[PDB]
Amino acid sequence: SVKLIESKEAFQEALAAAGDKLVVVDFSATWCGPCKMIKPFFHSLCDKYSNVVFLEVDVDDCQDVAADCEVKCMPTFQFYKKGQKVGEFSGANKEKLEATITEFA
Repeated sequence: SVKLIESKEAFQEALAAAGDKLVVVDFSATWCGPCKMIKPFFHSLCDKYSNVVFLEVDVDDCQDVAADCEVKCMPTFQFYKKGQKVGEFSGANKEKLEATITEFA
């Protein structure tokens, strides 16, 4: 139910198509421990909020988008609403993730 983004073009189509729904983006890597830690939680949120769009960007596979989005630590979560980045943080922080969704869902 999380949409896996595999190019820049795909990233941009997903943002447009969200309308004015919150978009939560997990910039992740399969090898990275905090990424493994939070992934079940992130999927479960996807189920909990049907009004919110959940995307995942594999930084190893999607290096261009990682660069464009100024990622340096994983996981990084970015939050978009009307194409605008309304929030961002890094770390497997469940409180912050849910705090930010609460703020803009």
